[PDB]
Amino acid sequence: AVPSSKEELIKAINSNFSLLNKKLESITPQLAFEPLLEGHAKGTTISVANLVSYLIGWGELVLHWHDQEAKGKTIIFPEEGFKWNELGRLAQKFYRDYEDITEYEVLLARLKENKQQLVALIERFSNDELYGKPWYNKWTRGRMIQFNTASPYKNASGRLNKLQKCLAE
Repeated sequence: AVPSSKEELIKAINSNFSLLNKKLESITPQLAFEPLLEGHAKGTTISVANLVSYLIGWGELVLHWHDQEAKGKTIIFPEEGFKWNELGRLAQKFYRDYEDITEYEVLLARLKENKQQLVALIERFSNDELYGKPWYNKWTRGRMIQFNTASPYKNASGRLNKLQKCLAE
């Protein structure tokens, strides 16, 4: 069962990130920029660095939703200029957004900073606000956050494992 509560959400994020980050920092910086991971669109391919860029971009987007909300603005889901059925293009935006960060260690620091900001964001909400009602539709606030943090962290961990098929070589 996915997290059903504030404390469960934070623990899932912390524990998923911690496993992911261990795997990421074991990857030598040069290999991290090789285009070796299959994308979900047939014949597309991405790097580990693209994958990290993707996670940062989703985290920043989650933070942006809440920044918009706090300022009394209306949130555009998933993102201004994008429908949910344009998510592949939103993914490409995230690769481009961080493609100039050539140094792997610097990219990883940005990811870790984003994760810490996400946890601080969550801490600002009570359990009732996170999991007690719906937010923008039937999905709770906590669930929407989970979708775009704890879940992609776990999936990313698995993708790196599968890439290891050729890393210790």
